[PDB]
Amino acid sequence: MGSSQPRKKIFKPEELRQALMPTLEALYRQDPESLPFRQPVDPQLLGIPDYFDIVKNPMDLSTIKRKLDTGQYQEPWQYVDDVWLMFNNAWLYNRKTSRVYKFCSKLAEVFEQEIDPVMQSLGYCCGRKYEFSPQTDTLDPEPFVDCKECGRKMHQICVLHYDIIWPSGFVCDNCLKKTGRPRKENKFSAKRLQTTRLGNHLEDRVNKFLRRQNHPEAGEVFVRVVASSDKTVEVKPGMKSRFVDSGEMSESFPYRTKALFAFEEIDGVDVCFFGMHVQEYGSDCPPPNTRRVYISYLDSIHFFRPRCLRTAVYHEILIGYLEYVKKLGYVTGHIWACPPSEGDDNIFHCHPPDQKIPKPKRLQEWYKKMLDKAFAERIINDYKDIFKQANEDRLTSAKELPYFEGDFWPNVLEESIKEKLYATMEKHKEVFFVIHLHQPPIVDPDPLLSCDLMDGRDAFLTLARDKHWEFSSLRRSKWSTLCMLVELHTQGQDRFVYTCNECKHHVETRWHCTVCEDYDLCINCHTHKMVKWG
Ligand SMILES: CC(C)(COP(=O)(O)OP(=O)(O)OC[C@H]1O[C@@H](n2cnc3c(N)ncnc32)[C@H](O)[C@@H]1OP(=O)(O)O)[C@@H](O)C(=O)NCCC(=O)NCCS
Ligand SMILES: [Zn+2]
Ligand SMILES: [Zn+2]
Ligand SMILES: [Zn+2]
Ligand SMILES: [Zn+2]
Repeated sequence: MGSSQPRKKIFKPEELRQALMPTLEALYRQDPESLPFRQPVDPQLLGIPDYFDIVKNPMDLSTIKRKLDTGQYQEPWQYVDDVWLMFNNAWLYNRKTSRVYKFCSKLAEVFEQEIDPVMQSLGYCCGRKYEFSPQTDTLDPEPFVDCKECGRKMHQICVLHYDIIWPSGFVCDNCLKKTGRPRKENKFSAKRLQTTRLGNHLEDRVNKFLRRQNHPEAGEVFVRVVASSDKTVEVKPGMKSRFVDSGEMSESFPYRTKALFAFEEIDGVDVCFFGMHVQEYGSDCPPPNTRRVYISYLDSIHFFRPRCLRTAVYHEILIGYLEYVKKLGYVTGHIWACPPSEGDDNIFHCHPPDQKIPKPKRLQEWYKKMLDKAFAERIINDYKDIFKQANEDRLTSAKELPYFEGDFWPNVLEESIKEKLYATMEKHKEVFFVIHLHQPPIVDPDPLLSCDLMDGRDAFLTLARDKHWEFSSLRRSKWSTLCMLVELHTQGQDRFVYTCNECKHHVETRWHCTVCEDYDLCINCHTHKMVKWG
C-alpha cells in the first residue's frame, strides 16, 4: 500500500538517542522503583505462571535501552509507545494496592514530566499515550494527525485540528513559522454563533460582573441560545381520564423550550463550561401553567478560570435569566433541584472523574444561595418551597399544580390512580422551589432557532458518545467544544434571509454596519462606515 510524502522529517539513530535517552535514564535513576523493571519479568523466578497469558507483549527498561542503542526506533513515538507498554503491562497485571503497581505509578509520573519537554523540542505535542474512557476489555485510542510538511504525527486533540475548519489539511505551527503564514482564523467560534437578546442579556451581565471583580486569569464569556422551539406537553393517561375529559384541564399545554450554553476563552480557544434547558409557558397557556418558567436541566464542567469565581458566574447567569423573563412578563419560576443519577450525565458526555457531584442537601443550599442573591438585587421578589407555597394559598386538586414536561409530579400523579398523595408531596419539599418574580401579553422578541442536536438533551449526549467528545479534561473539553461548535455552525437546520433594516425589503447585495449586531442598509439609501455584503 502506497501514498506520497517527500519532505518528511526523519531522525537518525544518534539524534534520537541524544534526545530520548536522558528520559530513559531518569527512569533508571528511580531507586528502588525501577528495580523490578530493569529486566524482563521472569515468571519462573517470581512464581507467577499466569503472566505471559495476561501480558501478551512484555517490555522493560533494558529492552528499550537495547532498541535505543541498535537504532530500532525510527520515530520518537515508537520509543514512547514502548515505555508506556511497559507501564501498562505492570498496571494491568498487578493489583492497584501492590508495591510494583505503585512503583510503576512513580516511574510514570517521572516519565510524564521528562518526556513532554523533550518531545516538544523535537517538534511534537507531548509524549503521552491517551485513550478514551470506557463505554458500555478494549479502550478506544485518541486520534492523530500528520503535518502535511513535517510528516510528524501529533495528537489531534493536542493541536486542536479539524479538517472541516481547515480543509487544506493539518500544518504544524513551526512549519508555518517558516511559512510566514499564521494559522488562518477559526471562524466557527462561540462569539460568532447567532446572537439573541436573551443570550446578550446574560453574557453582558456576567462580563461586567467579572470586570467589576478584576481577575487576571478570567477570560471573556459568551452566552448563546443555541435552540428554541415550540412544544406541547400532553397530560398523561391517568390524569387524562380524570380531568381532561371533564374539561377541568386542557388536554395539553404549549410552551417554548430554549437551550443555551456558556463558553469562556481559555488559552485563546473556546471552552464550553455551562449548559441549561428551560421551559417557558406564556400568557396564552391555560392554568395552572400560565406565565411560568421552569429550569429543566442544568449541567456544568468545572474548568472555568478562575475557580474561585466559577460558581458566582453560574449564579449570575441563572439570576440574569430571571431578570430577563420577569421583564418580558413571566411571573413565577420553578426549580427542581434533584441531583443526577449515578452514571447519568445531564448535558455533557463525560464530566471530569474528580468533579464533585453534589448531594441534594448541598444542591439545595446551592439554589438557596443563588435565590438569596437574586432577592437582594431586587430581581426576585421572594421564594418558597413547594409545600409551604401550596398550603399558603390552599390547593385541593391535582389540577392546580403546575404541569411540566419530564417533571416529577406528573408521574407521581400517573402512578397514584392505579393505587395519601399529600404524603407523597411533603417528603420531597426542599428539592422543589417556587420563585416569585413579581397585565399585557408576553411576546418573545427572539426568533426560533431550529436545532435538532439541542432539541432536548439526548441528541447531544448521543452524538458526543459516538464521537468521543468527552469533557473529562481541559484539553479534551477544548476539543469537544471545538467540534460542538462546528456542529452548531454548520448542521443547524435554520437558513437566513436578509432584510434591509430601513426599507423592509428582502436584500441580496447590501451595506452592513461595522458596529451593530445585525444591521444592513440596502444600497438604495445611517451613521457608520459600512462595507458591502451578500
Ligand atoms: C450545580 C453545579 C452547576 C454547581 O457547581 P459548583 O458551584 O461548582 O458547586 P458543586 O455544588 O458542584 O460543588 C461545589 C464544591 O462542593 C464540593 N462538593 C460537591 N459535591 C460534593 C460531594 N459529593 N462530596 C463532597 N464535596 C462535594 C466540590 O468539591 C466543590 O468544592 P471546591 O470549591 O473546592 O471545588 C454543578 O455541581 C453541576 O453541574 N451539577 C451537576 C448536575 C446537577 O447539578 N444536577 C442536575 C440539575 S440541578
Ligand atoms: Zn499530544
Ligand atoms: Zn510540520
Ligand atoms: Zn484568585
Ligand atoms: Zn432598502
